[PDB]
Amino acid sequence: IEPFLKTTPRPIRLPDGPPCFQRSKFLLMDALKLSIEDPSHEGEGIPLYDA
Amino acid sequence: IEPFLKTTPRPIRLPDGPPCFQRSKFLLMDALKLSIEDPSHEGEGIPLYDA
Repeated sequence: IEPFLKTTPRPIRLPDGPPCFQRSKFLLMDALKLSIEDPSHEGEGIPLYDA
Repeated sequence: IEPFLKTTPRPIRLPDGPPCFQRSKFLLMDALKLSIEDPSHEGEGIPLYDA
């Protein structure tokens, strides 16, 4: 055994190399949405036509 | 000539026979309308689907 001392754990070094790049299937902050402006309640829609 | 006197013109006699019957292409007082409840302004509709 050893004393897992206060000053012992060094800061974990992150890898270095090229910059990290996004891989999400859909962007998250920069996206925006073209509203429909509140259709009726009985009118169902096959989604293409609403789009 | 003759004097078209005040008392001369008898009341025109309407014909007599069976009762008069409607022939309009669409009834007029008794009809009613199933509303759509105010759709949007951009959504055009081929009329069957609105009906």
